[PDB]
Amino acid sequence: MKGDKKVIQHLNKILGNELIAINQYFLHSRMWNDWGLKRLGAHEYHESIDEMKHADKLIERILFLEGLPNLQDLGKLLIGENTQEMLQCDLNLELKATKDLREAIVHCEQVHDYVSRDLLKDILESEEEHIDYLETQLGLIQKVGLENYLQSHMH
Amino acid sequence: MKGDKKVIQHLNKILGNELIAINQYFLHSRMWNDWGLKRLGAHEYHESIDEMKHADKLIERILFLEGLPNLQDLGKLLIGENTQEMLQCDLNLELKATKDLREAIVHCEQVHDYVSRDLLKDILESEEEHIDYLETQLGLIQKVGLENYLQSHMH
Amino acid sequence: MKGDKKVIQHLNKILGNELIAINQYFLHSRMWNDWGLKRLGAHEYHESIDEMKHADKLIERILFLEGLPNLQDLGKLLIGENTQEMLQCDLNLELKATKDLREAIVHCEQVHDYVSRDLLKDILESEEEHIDYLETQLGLIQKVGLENYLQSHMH
Amino acid sequence: MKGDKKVIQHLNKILGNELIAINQYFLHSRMWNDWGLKRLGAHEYHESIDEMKHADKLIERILFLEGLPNLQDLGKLLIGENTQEMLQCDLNLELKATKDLREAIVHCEQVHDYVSRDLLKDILESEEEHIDYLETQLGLIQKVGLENYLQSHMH
Amino acid sequence: MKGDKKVIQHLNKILGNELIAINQYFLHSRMWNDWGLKRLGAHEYHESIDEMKHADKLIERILFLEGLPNLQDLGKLLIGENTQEMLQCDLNLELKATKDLREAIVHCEQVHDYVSRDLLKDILESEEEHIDYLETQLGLIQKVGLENYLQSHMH
Amino acid sequence: MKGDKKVIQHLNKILGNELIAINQYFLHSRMWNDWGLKRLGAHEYHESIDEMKHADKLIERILFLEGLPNLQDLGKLLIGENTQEMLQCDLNLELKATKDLREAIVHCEQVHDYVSRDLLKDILESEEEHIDYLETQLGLIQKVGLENYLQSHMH
Amino acid sequence: MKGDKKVIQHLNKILGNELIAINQYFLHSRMWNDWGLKRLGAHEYHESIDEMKHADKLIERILFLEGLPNLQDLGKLLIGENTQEMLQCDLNLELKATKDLREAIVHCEQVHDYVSRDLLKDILESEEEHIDYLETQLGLIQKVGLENYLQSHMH
Ligand code: HEM
Ligand code: HEM
Ligand code: HEM
Ligand code: HEM
Ligand SMILES: O=C1NC(=O)c2c(NCCCc3ccccc3O)cccc21
Ligand SMILES: O=C1NC(=O)c2c(NCCCc3ccccc3O)cccc21
Ligand SMILES: O=C1NC(=O)c2c(NCCCc3ccccc3O)cccc21
Ligand SMILES: O=C1NC(=O)c2c(NCCCc3ccccc3O)cccc21
Ligand SMILES: O=C1NC(=O)c2c(NCCCc3ccccc3O)cccc21
Ligand SMILES: O=C1NC(=O)c2c(NCCCc3ccccc3O)cccc21
Ligand SMILES: [K+]
Repeated sequence: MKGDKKVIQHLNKILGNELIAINQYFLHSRMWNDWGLKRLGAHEYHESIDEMKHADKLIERILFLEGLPNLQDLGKLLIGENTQEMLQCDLNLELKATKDLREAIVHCEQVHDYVSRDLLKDILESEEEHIDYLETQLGLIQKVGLENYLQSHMH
Repeated sequence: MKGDKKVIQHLNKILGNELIAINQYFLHSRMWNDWGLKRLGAHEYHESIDEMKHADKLIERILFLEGLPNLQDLGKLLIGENTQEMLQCDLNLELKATKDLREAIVHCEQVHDYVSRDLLKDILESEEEHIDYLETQLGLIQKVGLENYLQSHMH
Repeated sequence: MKGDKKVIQHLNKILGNELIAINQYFLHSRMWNDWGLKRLGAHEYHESIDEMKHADKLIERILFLEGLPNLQDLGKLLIGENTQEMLQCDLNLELKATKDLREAIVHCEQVHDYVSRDLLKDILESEEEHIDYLETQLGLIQKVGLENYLQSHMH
Repeated sequence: MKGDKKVIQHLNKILGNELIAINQYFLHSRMWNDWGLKRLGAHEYHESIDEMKHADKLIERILFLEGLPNLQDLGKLLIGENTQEMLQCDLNLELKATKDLREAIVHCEQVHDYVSRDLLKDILESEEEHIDYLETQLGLIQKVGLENYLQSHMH
Repeated sequence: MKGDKKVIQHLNKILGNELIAINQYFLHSRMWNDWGLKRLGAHEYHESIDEMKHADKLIERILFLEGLPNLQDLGKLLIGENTQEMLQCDLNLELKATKDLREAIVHCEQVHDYVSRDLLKDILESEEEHIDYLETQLGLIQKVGLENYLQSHMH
Repeated sequence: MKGDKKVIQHLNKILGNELIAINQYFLHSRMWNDWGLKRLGAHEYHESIDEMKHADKLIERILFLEGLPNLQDLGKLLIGENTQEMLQCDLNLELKATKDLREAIVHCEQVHDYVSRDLLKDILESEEEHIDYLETQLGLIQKVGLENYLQSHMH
Repeated sequence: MKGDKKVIQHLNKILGNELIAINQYFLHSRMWNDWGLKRLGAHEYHESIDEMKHADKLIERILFLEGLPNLQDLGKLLIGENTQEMLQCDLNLELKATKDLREAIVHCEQVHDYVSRDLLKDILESEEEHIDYLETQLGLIQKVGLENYLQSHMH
């Protein structure tokens, strides 16, 4: 079904953000696992899987709308060097992601692509849940101290 | 069954205390959850539900006694701004509630409303267990330190 | 995540409506139970629980958006003196509630808070289901007679 | 298998009657549900489902006989404005339907299309069962009074 | 609940489209079954059932909004004379249906009938899935050849 | 219970047709199996069994009517040399059979042997279902091509 | 555990190949699903998952050897425009990948990193199995014809 060209461009921009997030979260996960922080490793793994599922739905929607999904261009990974920085890098990426998602919904609404809007709204709900998780972790570090925070994410 | 007017007023006062406690504990629970202190959030949720059940029984007794249950007037909620203050706020509320319960039981005994007395005694037992919980948490904060106390209430 | 100040104000207004509804439906429920109209009592009890669940979600969303949920201010309960009046009072509250939901949805849409909009839309769907129920009961009283209507809600 | 042209014309007339009945009964069902008369709504829904199944068998038979099933022409729906009129409108439609079935069976017999006759006989048995139901409901309204009758069909 | 008069007109227009699709898809299904293409027949039967379920939700919404559901007027069925034409007739119908759905959603949004919008968005999601199915089938006929395509839909 | 002489002659003519069809379908079944077209062979096998059960019911009715069932005379088997001819030979036989069934039913009706008519009507229904199967297979061969048709009947 | 610098460079080169393959196979899979070739889509999906699992193990080994896994640099995807091209693009990519694997194994052997060698050998076995699958599919296209090959991958 021939989709709106700018919708397809917005979907490819969202897709591009998810592809960054897939790799950043996967690498952060395996770093935390290598350091023995396996509760962080596992949670971050599940965050990377969630982004994979979002990218899948985006690819499927783009193809249905008769566009070409861009899996070639990978933007800049934000990789931290310690736990606090890694959480903050994930948070910075998610804040960029939700900004782009909102702008994409505005345009879907304007050209009456209500099904694409519903898909992006669902993704936005998942990203806002990730932001909640990230902000909460960063706050816990301040409340319990870094050493306790890390201790609590070993097992 | 026509109840004693002053018994009904005592029951409405106790109901009023429960209505404050329902909201105060519910808000505290959701604050703790938002901060990632989910074991405190879950416990405080169950405290709120318990107050809801007490309020239900008070409403039912008042109606049986042909009074009007007062769900309109809501007293002052005592909301803390950190874990220590929230616990102390709950405790201050509970100490007021048990003082009022004792006065109501005296009156029920004087007018021979022994069934209303039995209900209030059951509520008093629940409120004293809540006091025990609260005093114990505040004491644990002193024994293990605040960071450890919060750490133990994350998951 | 820093939410829009006016969205938070709208969410607190919706929450305020739910807090009224909780108490009004709960009292109407216990009145109907006291009168032996237990099917009305049971249905109104479940209406009150539904509003409790909506209030919970509103409170959680407000805190996530870094606002303060208002559980202190309780508006005017509309309590009837007989079954017909009680249902109409519920219906009057629900019509106020849905007007406020529609205005809050408008504002969420305009600041691109599409997750808050989706939550409010779900709550609006529940409120229109309650309106349907309430309108239908009032119509049934006219079709079958008050004595039959009440008879069918004894057990 | 090449069927008798006039048989196919009869079958399309019966089909036309079923198509009216599908819509008439389905609308009556949903009107009754909207009014809170859900037992009436459920029974009328099952009547609509029955006509749908008859229409299916007629379409299949017409196609086997190398005719064209007519699903384009929809005759006049008879919609009541109250329970009594709706039942009478169903009954009036059924009495026309059984007259057309009898005339179709006469013709199937004359041209030795014994299988089409057997199908129509089965449909006629169903329509007579519906006539029994409808006459019985209209009689019950007289024996128990409209208010009781409707009361008995709320749940 | 007093609905917007123009929302109700839109809902009756969408319902009119569903009524056409019910009949068109049911006839196509029984044509394919008669021809021995039972996988197509079964798939098209389920499409017809999906439209029946949409029509039901539309009728119920219109009645709740205090409008009259129009089941009397039936627009033009697009019936093909071979498999390729039947799929293209279905696709042409669906493209008109989704155009009308978008226009209806615009109006629901403008008068704040967000529940009607939600129902129409769900239907649109179902219709776009049907468009995907149909476009894919017509593409497969080109890729594998008509003879193979029909072979794969016999059993 | 002594039957009408000419009814018994009709039943014996029908029985004679069924005896031809038993052997013709059984041989066709085993030819297809020998050729590796086992799905055709299995379906034709079940057609032969169907005719065996019809013959059984005819034999039992003739004996009950105190006639002698003719299992001695076997008319001409129509054996094809390839799939299309075999199906056409089956169809030609079925069309003679249904013509004979119709004449027999006319006579049963004239002499008021309604039970024999009902048995012949049931057999006629099965024979018209076989005609449908055969016409449909001949149509599929045209639509998917003989090679694909046979391919789909190998396993 | 401090790894050989050149081993880690080899491991990142193999990882880069896996990252290309993940994306190329995932897109090919979703292209085939969009075209209705679901069996090709599902098989290609499992190939993409396989490469994801290989990339994970390489990431984990690089980190253990105290190197930095390179998830930032993504080489050129080879995307076909039809089924034959897509299979040949996959095969071209696999043949480059196995050449790189062989060179990395040579170097692991020379510096006695026998566990890295074993990991790469396991990956090489999986890639040779993919080469087997792809060569076989391309030959089947020649043996059964493209239309039959695609027909067999519809369901
Ligand atoms: C750095 C790149 C990637 C890595 C290391 C990776 C890793 C993984 C792993 C380890 C799994 C679990 C497989 C299993 O054991 O079942 C997985 C699943 C999955 N991946 Fe990826 N992946 C990557 C990129 C992608 C991309 C780009 C996509 C889509 C565009 C994607 C889509 C999926 C899907 C749909 C699943 C299945 C999730 C489920 O339903 O369980 N992945 N991935
Ligand atoms: C008059 C004030 C209230 C009364 C009498 C009341 C009463 C009740 C009762 C009797 C229950 C059932 C508990 C059980 O399982 O035994 C309940 C459940 C619940 N209440 Fe309340 N409640 C009140 C106010 C509130 C408020 C203000 C909130 C939220 C802000 C709330 C949130 C909940 C929730 C989330 C549940 C459980 C729902 C579920 O289990 O699905 N309640 N309430
Ligand atoms: C106003 C038009 C119609 C409406 C609103 C409608 C509605 C429905 C609904 C709600 C169902 C139940 C679906 C389920 O839960 O599985 C159904 C089933 C069905 N419909 Fe319709 N329908 C309509 C017209 C038709 C027509 C014209 C036909 C055939 C000519 C038809 C044939 C069927 C059949 C065969 C079933 C399956 C019943 C069963 O075996 O359970 N319908 N319909
Ligand atoms: C060429 C002549 C015939 C052949 C090759 C034949 C073959 C068969 C076969 C292979 C079976 C299945 C047996 C089993 O269950 O293992 C069967 C069943 C049967 N046959 Fe025949 N048959 C022939 C003629 C007849 C005749 C002339 C009659 C009656 C007049 C007859 C009546 C039956 C019946 C009643 C069954 C049982 C079917 C059931 O109810 O499952 N058959 N036959
Ligand atoms: O990342 C990428 N996404 C793409 O679509 C792509 C390429 N496309 C070639 C045409 C793919 C195509 C052809 C026909 C029909 C539908 C189709 O989808 C090439 C390189 C990299 C990328
Ligand atoms: O918080 C409140 N509690 C109440 O009872 C109430 C009101 N009463 C109206 C008559 C309640 C009533 C009428 C008839 C028989 C028994 C009854 O119990 C009004 C406003 C607020 C409140
Ligand atoms: O309601 C309707 N019923 C119909 O058959 C019909 C139409 N016919 C197209 C030819 C259907 C057909 C074509 C070829 C072979 C066998 C066939 O069966 C057109 C419009 C409306 C209707
Ligand atoms: O297709 C049709 N849809 C309709 O509603 C209709 C008719 N209406 C009669 C009054 C329906 C009605 C009456 C009282 C209360 C509520 C009501 O809803 C007449 C003919 C055809 C149609
Ligand atoms: O197919 C057959 N059915 C039978 O009943 C039958 C036979 N019966 C012996 C009675 C012989 C008989 C009875 C009445 C009148 C004339 C007669 O010559 C013998 C061979 C074949 C068949
Ligand atoms: O694709 C990439 N792979 C990487 O490692 C990487 C970056 N490294 C930051 C340091 C990660 C690190 C820090 C301390 C200790 C061990 C560590 O492992 C930066 C950008 C992109 C990439
Ligand atoms: K083939």
